[PDB]
Amino acid sequence: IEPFLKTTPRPIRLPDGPPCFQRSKFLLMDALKLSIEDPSHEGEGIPLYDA
Amino acid sequence: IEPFLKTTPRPIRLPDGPPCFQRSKFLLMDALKLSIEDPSHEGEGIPLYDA
Repeated sequence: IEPFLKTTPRPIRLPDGPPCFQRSKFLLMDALKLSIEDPSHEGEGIPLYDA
Repeated sequence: IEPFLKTTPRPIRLPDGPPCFQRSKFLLMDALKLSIEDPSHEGEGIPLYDA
């Protein structure tokens, strides 16, 4: 055994190399949405036509 | 000539026979309308689907 001392754990070094790049299937902050402006309640829609 | 006197013109006699019957292409007082409840302004509709 050893004393897992206060000053012992060094800061974990992150890898270095090229910059990290996004891989999400859909962007998250920069996206925006073209509203429909509140259709009726009985009118169902096959989604293409609403789009 | 003759004097078209005040008392001369008898009341025109309407014909007599069976009762008069409607022939309009669409009834007029008794009809009613199933509303759509105010759709949007951009959504055009081929009329069957609105009906």
